[PDB]
Amino acid sequence: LDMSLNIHIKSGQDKWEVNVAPESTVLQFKEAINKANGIPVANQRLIYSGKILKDDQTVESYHIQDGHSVHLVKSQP
Repeated sequence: LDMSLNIHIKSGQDKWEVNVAPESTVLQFKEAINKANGIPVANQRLIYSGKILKDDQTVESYHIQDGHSVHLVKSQP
């Protein structure tokens, strides 16, 4: 079976939930976030463990675990 991570996305008072494969790139993670909240991929800055997530790295590479949270900051592309 495919593995999956349930990740909470936080921005101020707002929170959304997505479900993504560990092997997915951050670009595909942002696409899942866009489906959940409508914020364009180009405008998403994601932060986990104090680090901005890079589009060509995987979710797993940042050691994001099932049920953790990632911070979203709307930013200019």
